[PDB]
Amino acid sequence: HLPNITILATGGTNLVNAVPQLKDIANVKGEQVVNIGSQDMNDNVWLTLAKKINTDCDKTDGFVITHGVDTMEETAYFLDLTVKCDKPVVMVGAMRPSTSMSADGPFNLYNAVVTAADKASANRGVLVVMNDTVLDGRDVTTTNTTDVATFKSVNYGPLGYIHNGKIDYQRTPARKHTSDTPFDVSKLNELPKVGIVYNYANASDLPAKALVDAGYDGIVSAGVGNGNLYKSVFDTLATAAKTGTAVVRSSRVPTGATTQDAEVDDAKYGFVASGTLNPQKARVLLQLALTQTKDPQQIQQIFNQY
Amino acid sequence: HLPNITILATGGTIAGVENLVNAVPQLKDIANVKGEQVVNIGSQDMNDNVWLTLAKKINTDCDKTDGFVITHGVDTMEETAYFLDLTVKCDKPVVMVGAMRPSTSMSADGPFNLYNAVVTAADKASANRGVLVVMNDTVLDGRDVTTTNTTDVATFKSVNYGPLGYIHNGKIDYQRTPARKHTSDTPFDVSKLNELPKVGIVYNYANASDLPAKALVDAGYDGIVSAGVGNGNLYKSVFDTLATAAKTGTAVVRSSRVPTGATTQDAEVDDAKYGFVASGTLNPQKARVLLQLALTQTKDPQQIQQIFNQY
Amino acid sequence: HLPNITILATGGTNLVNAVPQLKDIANVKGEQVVNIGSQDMNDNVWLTLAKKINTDCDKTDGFVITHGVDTMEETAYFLDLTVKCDKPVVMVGAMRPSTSMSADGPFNLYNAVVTAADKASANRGVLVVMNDTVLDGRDVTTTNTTDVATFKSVNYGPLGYIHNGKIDYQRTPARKHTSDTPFDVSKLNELPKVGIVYNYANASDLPAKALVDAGYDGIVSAGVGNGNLYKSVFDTLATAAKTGTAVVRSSRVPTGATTQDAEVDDAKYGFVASGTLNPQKARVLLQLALTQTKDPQQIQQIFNQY
Amino acid sequence: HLPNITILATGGTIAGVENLVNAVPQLKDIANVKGEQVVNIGSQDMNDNVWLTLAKKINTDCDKTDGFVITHGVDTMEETAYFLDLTVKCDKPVVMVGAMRPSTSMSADGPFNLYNAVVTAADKASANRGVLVVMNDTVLDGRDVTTTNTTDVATFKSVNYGPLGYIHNGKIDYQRTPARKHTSDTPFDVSKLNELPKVGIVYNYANASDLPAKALVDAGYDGIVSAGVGNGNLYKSVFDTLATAAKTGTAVVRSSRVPTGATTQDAEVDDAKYGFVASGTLNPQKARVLLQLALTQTKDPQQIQQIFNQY
Ligand SMILES: N[C@@H](CC(=O)O)C(=O)O
Ligand SMILES: N[C@@H](CC(=O)O)C(=O)O
Ligand SMILES: N[C@@H](CC(=O)O)C(=O)O
Ligand SMILES: N[C@@H](CC(=O)O)C(=O)O
Repeated sequence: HLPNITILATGGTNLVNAVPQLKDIANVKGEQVVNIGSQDMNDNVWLTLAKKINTDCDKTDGFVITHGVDTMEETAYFLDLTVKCDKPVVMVGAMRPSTSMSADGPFNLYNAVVTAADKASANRGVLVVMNDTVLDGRDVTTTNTTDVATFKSVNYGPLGYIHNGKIDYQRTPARKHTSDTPFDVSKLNELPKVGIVYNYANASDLPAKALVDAGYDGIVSAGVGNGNLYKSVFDTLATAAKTGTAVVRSSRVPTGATTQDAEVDDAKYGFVASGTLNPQKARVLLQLALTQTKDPQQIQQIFNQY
Repeated sequence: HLPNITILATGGTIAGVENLVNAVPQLKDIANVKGEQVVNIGSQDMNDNVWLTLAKKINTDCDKTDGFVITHGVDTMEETAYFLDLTVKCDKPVVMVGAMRPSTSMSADGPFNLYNAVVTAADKASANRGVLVVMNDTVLDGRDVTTTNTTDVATFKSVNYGPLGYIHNGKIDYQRTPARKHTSDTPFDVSKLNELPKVGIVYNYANASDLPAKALVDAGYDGIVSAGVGNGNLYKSVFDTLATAAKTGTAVVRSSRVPTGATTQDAEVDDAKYGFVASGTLNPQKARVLLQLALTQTKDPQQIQQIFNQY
Repeated sequence: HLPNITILATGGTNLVNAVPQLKDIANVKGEQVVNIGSQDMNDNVWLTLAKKINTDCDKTDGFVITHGVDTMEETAYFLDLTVKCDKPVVMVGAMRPSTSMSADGPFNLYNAVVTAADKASANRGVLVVMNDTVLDGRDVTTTNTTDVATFKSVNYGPLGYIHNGKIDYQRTPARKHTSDTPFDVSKLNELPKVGIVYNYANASDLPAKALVDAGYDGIVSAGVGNGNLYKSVFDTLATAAKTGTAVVRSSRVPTGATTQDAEVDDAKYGFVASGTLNPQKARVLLQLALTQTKDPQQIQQIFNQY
Repeated sequence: HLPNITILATGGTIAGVENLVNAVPQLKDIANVKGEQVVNIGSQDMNDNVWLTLAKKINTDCDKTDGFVITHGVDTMEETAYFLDLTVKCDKPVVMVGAMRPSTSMSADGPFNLYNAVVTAADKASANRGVLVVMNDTVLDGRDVTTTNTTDVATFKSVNYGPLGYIHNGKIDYQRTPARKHTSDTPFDVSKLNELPKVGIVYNYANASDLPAKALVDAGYDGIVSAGVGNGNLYKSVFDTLATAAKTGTAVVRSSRVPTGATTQDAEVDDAKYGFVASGTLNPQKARVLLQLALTQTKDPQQIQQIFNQY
């Protein structure tokens, strides 16, 4: 009568006991995949998750991945692009310690299972479920350092709200995800090297130079305003792009697109505009574009479709 | 008698400085306006020398005028605004203004923005509130104000503590003032400075490279601001480079790439152990501003922390 | 080579001269339908618009309706439910006077035409286009009394952003609209009478009583919190609902759903929960539900599908 | 020595009053707590007599304690908070708190909310800021605070001017204080009042019925608050009834159903002609609070407007 839901854990908090109400909604199995703080999240853990989900797809009805809040939005988007399973994959975390007063973890997990168990949640991409809300893996980001309500889809809004164990879904992401992407990670053991550099007044070119000297496959710029670059940084990246380094212009600004056709001649320089992808998200999609192409023009079209 | 307001321009026109005043003839309903082109750069190219130049000029010309408007690009306006909020000693209003659409475009926001900046600079009630940013009918404090959207004319917001007042029909209802110490309540005296201490910013994300932090350490930087994940957390490699650096006297401030909320003391990072400073609600580019100035007074991490708790 | 776009005007500001750049994107024809401040918007103007759009659908490629900001979100939702034309219908207005400095009207109109001319805008329901943003008629609302950026889809987010005359659409409303609704207004000359009453501390039952004595077809409650009712008001509405008055619980609270299964036994009283529809929006959908049914249970299902 | 804090409870439990304290045993790390159940209603049933009772009690018991916490339903908390912000004369912190999830539910917000309300009430720095609402780790002022979402634990926000401070690890960094006059700076003295003037609220929308406004006028209401469209505008029929009413001495305040921003003077409505008052940033339920109190001092629309410009 109830769904089989697999909980993949990536850090701390067993739990069918800790949240006995899960037993009313699904049959939960749990697997510890890794045990890290999500500030140490890395390419290895990403590759492992995509493979496990892709491998175990026919063994369960849905997945819930328990993950730290810090880089949750990076992992969600990585999984969003590399997961080929059609069944729900829901990521979830907690803003407050397990043992703290009014800990958010218990109900978050419950709502995460609810979402993973809902047949209406399939084919919507990888999801993040926090604070009573279903959020798509592409647009979701953490907006506050301490607030329980931190997770928001700050450009295009949530897909659905959860009340009394039910979801009214009113949206679904248009950008292609999961089984509509060509990214296939099944045989990779490492990802292309992509770095992020910050722009601000009197910015040093040294961070950008250090990535170029290291032979990085790509560099994402956390630009100022609509993806602009401090002069030093621009000169160094203009050079990296003609030398075999893919360059993506994003923005430190927390909402809105870094657009083509603004102050930067992207085609003269061989640069790609990230659109609404923030820098860490642009990194994800740049690493994956680089397993398929090094051509700035092709990379730009990937940035326009996923 | 209308107040004398000086516009200091730092770039192009938003409605060069002579052209912008003729573009907004309604300004003479509200002030006697005088412009000087101080520099003419896109704010993506803003730098320490423009900051020194501006502060020294406001401080030198304070008695010559009733108020200042600074026209400035949107990209780094929040940085300049805060630098000035900590270094100007003039206690007449200093108001920063820019525009999100070009002066020539339909529904160009610069004209009315400039008008509202002048209103604000002319209001006696604007004094002693620190350095201000006026955008989209709203008066914002130089410390909290940041750009929130790549394109929206309403992008400028004080995202943690809110605006100071709203402007309707040429009048301001002020309801808030910044409690953090500013202007003539800070110890920062830039009158004799020719340069500012070197402070770079490094970003944190999954699988972050330590190369950017190492590059700043090898260049002998006086300070590094971490744009951390979540509540100011750092990826392993970045943590290790910045712990070493702080041990050899680099000042290290933990801020956050997360766009609202404080990087707090007493969370996952043991700051006192490492010699690290928590930025509070200062975002990375803003923490840079304060750390640069802190480093003109002290290299001690505990004193730098107290500076991060008072300004 | 260019779309035919019809501008229907409902108030003040010809305009192909006033915004000469329209000529680059469409061939614009203009018709003054009525000339009111939108604070005086009414059932008559609504019926007229739906009929005109429905009648003139095959004569144009898209519609733009210039309307005041005050009740724009009411008209947009009414048209959203009653328009049977498959072609874009875009509503637009201005926060600042025509003759004021940095007037928003010119570029708003331009972006409204851009949206109406985009083939990607069809089949998305009736839209509102303000401040560089494409907003669905159901969720859109005015959030600030004076801000140019006032129009937001505060529950589910915008459908698309407009940069340099192009729209990246990433969302579309799931709730049924336009030709997927049974509301057909082609032969109606009046709508059912629906009133709105406000809740607050020590609230009078007199507003609610006055609607009941008048024989209103329906009453929408702008409830407190999650759609709750001050005791006086509750008693009067509990009575209206058993007497032939349909009762919809909405909320004065500007975001979120008024849910079923919270503090109010909806089925015991014969009440309907508005969900995310604010009171003025709930009124629109209640007036239209009442042209089809007076049954609280059927009305509730209409509130769950449109 | 820990401060003495009194909890006045107005309804059910959020973690009756004796049960809530045993539910949050950590409170005795931070205060010596005493509870009184003052009433026990859902706040959807809040009313004038509870407001009179609360204010008179805080004012009577001010010397008996170091601070007050009022547990209260979320629905009308923003109303109570403002009534009290205008009538309490005690200059120790008064802090309102509630919960969005039931005490029994998973991840119940009431426990930690109550804890944070006590922290706030015990902080010496909380005094002289007016009446406060503490929800979701945030200290909000009683004038601006409103509920923004039907269900979200983070619903409480000061939507125009922002919060006063944020609470982390039991400490508050205060950065703002309300400039509008409150508490012992208002003239409103409710010590001898047995009731409050009658003020109803009418809603505006397309094709709005005038019946609700007529019903209030026929009942002899002392005041009516319009929940206008846009910048406080009124539908024709509603305008006409309320113009007539103001002409016969009903006070009429224009507010707005729009959830942020001021209902301004000098927009489309000629207030001085009609004898109408602009609410400013007061939302309709909040404008009711101030108008009720204004009507204890004056029935003159110009004096009522000045009251709407100062409090
Ligand atoms: N820094 C922690 C925060 C959390 O547990 O959510 C982590 O990301 O693992
Ligand atoms: N990038 C430009 C944008 C503007 O004009 O505001 C600048 O910051 O100078
Ligand atoms: N009150 C005016 C505002 C505007 O022109 O947008 C109207 O709705 O017609
Ligand atoms: N309607 C309830 C909700 C709550 O417990 O806050 C009340 O206002 O009392």
